Amino acid sequence: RFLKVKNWETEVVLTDTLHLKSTLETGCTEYICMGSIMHPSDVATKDQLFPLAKEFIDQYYSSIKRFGSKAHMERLEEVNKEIDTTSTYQLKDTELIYGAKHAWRNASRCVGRIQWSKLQVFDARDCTTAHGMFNYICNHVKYATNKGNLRSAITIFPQRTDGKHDFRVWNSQLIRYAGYKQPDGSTLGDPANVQFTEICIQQGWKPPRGRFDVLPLLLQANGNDPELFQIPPELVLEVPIRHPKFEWFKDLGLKWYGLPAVSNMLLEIGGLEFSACPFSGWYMGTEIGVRDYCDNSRYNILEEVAKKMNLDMRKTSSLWKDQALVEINIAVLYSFQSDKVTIVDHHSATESFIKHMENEYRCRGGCPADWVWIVPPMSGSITPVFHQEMLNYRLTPSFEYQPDPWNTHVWKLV
Amino acid sequence: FLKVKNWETEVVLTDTLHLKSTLETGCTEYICMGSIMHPSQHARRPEDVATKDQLFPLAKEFIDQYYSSIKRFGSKAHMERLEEVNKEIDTTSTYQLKDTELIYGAKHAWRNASRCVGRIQWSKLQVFDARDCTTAHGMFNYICNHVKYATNKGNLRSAITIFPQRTDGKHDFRVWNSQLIRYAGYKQPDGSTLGDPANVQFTEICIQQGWKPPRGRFDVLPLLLQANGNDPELFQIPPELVLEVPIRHPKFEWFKDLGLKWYGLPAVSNMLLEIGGLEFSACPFSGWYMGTEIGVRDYCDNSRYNILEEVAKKMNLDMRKTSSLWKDQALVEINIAVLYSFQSDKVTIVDHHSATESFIKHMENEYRCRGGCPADWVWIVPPMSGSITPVFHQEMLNYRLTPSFEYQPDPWNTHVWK
Ligand code: HEM
Ligand code: HEM
Ligand SMILES: CNCc1cc(Cl)cc(-c2cc(C)cc(N)n2)c1
Ligand SMILES: CNCc1cc(Cl)cc(-c2cc(C)cc(N)n2)c1
Ligand SMILES: C[C@H](O)[C@H](O)[C@H]1CNc2nc(N)[nH]c(=O)c2N1
Ligand SMILES: C[C@H](O)[C@H](O)[C@H]1CNc2nc(N)[nH]c(=O)c2N1
Ligand SMILES: [Zn+2]
Repeated sequence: RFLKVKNWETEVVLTDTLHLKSTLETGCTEYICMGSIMHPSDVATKDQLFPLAKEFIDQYYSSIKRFGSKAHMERLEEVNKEIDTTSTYQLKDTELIYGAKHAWRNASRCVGRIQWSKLQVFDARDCTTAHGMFNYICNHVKYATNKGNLRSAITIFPQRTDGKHDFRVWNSQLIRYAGYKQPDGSTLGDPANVQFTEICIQQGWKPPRGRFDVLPLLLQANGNDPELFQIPPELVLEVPIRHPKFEWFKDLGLKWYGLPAVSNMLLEIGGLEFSACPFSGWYMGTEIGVRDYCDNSRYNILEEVAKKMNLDMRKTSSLWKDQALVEINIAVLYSFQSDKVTIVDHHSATESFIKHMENEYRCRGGCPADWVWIVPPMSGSITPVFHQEMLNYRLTPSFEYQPDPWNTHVWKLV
Repeated sequence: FLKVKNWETEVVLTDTLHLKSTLETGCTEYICMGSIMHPSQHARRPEDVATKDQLFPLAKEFIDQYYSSIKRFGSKAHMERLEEVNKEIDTTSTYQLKDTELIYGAKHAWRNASRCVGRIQWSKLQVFDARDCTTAHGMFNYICNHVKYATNKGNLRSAITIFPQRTDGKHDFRVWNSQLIRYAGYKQPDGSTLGDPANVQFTEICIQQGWKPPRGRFDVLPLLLQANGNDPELFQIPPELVLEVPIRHPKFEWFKDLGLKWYGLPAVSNMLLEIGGLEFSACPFSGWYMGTEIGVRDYCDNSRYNILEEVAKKMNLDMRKTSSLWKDQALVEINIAVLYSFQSDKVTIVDHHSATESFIKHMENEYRCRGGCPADWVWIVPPMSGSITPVFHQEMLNYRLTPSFEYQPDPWNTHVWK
């Protein structure tokens, strides 16, 4: 079978055969679509692991044009021995690199995947303690930041065993700003991080209580209680936000960090689960300018910017929010570019994604894509992805969500 | 039961209405087709004149639903109605709706339209019964009355006009226009396009049918009307019935020199209304605009009027690189002008902030009284400034309830001319 997707702007039609490889569920049924549900739908047994491992080893040997080779058959035999004797198995370095790159390639919600094959993979599977994790993460940050010429990277800590010895980075990103609830109901800093900030403070962090305090790392090795570490400040690259035309914009006191580094997801490769796998790229400007700065639940700066713009805020139909939103996003891009910190605007990023998508259809037979996430949160229809039909399905290796660790960890101290 | 969450407010709604869904969405548990324009060809009755065992179950389902809606399930009138529909199908292979059922069906087709952000208004719909029409001249009369009623000198009123249902598929009533009022598009000698590029093909059909085009940028197209399966006929809508808004900007005095205008009445005329197995192939309906339909899509789509270049030039923006966001900046100004112009001329219009807020309220109402509200996030979220509207943060479930509005093929792809 085949499925066709059409671009209603260009009338290009692409044919998807890759969807026949789909494994896990989307969340939809034949009579209900759940495409706008954010999170739809203890550890694998010996019998469950065998076919998952085979499927992955088969796809790896096919990608390197060695399917059916003597090395392919011996790897399957070796993997089967380990599952039989140890209830798990260990990836080769080549397989780990392949798996991590393809999990990115398969991330239907990621607009930056034209870069998927250029990923630096740091193997941290020899790590045993939270101090070791800190070292690996510091090296990752320094490598990826590269004095502003950002480089994509992932660091992979030991896989889950019995579920009682998980490695976890408790932070949602490696670098984020604290949030502090005030007695009067206001919030200082980032409201999204209020709960995690409370956890850090309880664990002994002495907070500066400012608007842009970089959070400490909360690292868990081998199922033990997590431990606090301060990222060396010289490793944290930040960009002060100014505007090319409004001299008053710098007086807002805004800044942001250069390195987006997601640290709470799970990497699944051949049935193995890597619960600590922080990965990083570079920003699309709207992530900061639209969501981080203008979500009502985040820094929520629309009103202040519109005030300083002298906009008429008495009625929605003046589009004062829309006008301020654009200027904020001009400032974000101008500031990063001025400081020579890698960033991509939503027009360039979506254009490249269409190129990537078309390439993937030609060479791979498809490209799973989540329109709801791919379309940028402003100016949707003036980007080419708005007009692009997409098919969403789940391929493995994959990045997956997992519960926040504070909701499942059983503590040990005192 | 299924839950949807709003990630801004943390409001959670619980959906049970989806248990009544009738048609496939196109998705499976392994593939989601939520961004496909036409994901499914699943129809409730086959291509044309159904046999009795194909039509009667659908009729019974709808009559059951209607008599349930008025607390008369199993009543004397319900059972007589079933026997009456049974005889009509036995003797004519179809049946005729009562006026009350027709009004109920049209309002519930709107209520069930998962792509429509305007549905808080669903029960305020004026229904014009045009099922006695026999000629394209009569269709023109019905459509003119609809336009005048709905326009109401700028105080727009929602309305639908319903022409005779399909019988054998050879006697179809069709409005060939996609909307009752649209602008012509013309292929220019050098290769460019004058007017609306979306309508170039339809414009050519009209010209080929004898229409004399004034060949400007905003020429209101004639009506191309098909009655009882015959060849379609051209009619000029009386210009005094076509309300238009010249577009100006509250700050930029040069904006009016761009020479832009638009019409006030959005009137979809190419969809099919499906009620109890009956297919009404000509059912023009109209409401009022959300400003982004004109200011974002009509004006700024690359394959429509494509005016971003012009506007940004007059604003003296840096058009050298995408990262200056000159497209985004001009886009906001255009949408400010559209709203300011309609409002200045007292022509009903809603902005995307007010419309999306109203739709969230409508969802909550529907979950409270009906147990659900089918909604297509991809269509409901406006095409600019998405995440600063509340619908962006609202999870939605999409499913297909009947009665409904459906797409149908363009008639020039199927009509065998006489
Ligand atoms: C290289 C530059 C990159 C850019 C410009 C980019 C861009 C983006 C954007 C804008 C999002 C949506 C984020 C949000 O709305 O919260 C996203 C999501 C995502 N990115 Fe990429 N990304 C990049 C690199 C990467 C890398 C290196 C990886 C992994 C190795 C990755 C994996 C993901 C995943 C898994 C998601 C979706 C997470 C989910 O399902 O919630 N991205 N990306
Ligand atoms: C009263 C004011 C109304 C407003 C503000 C409104 C708003 C909208 C908007 C913005 C769209 C998306 C249009 C597009 O992107 O092409 C839409 C679609 C739609 N509307 Fe409404 N609408 C209104 C009234 C109505 C009425 C009276 C009906 C039918 C009786 C209706 C039925 C539909 C349908 C079926 C669609 C989907 C069309 C498709 O799938 O192509 N609407 N509406
Ligand atoms: C939207 N800001 C927070 C956020 C959330 C998520 Cl789920 C992913 C990313 C993300 C990840 C990578 C590797 C690059 C990039 N540009 N963004 C950022
Ligand atoms: C998007 N502009 C063209 C267009 C296309 C479609 Cl499919 C529907 C509507 C539409 C229909 C009604 C009744 C009200 C309204 N505001 N828009 C307009
Ligand atoms: C409810 C809806 O699915 C949710 O708000 C989504 C919409 N699209 C998104 N798209 C991106 N890139 N990031 C997001 O967080 C979201 N949120
Ligand atoms: C491919 C995609 O589904 C298509 O471009 C859709 C996106 N969302 C839309 N939303 C509305 N309201 N109207 C549209 O025409 C579209 N087009
Ligand atoms: Zn779906």
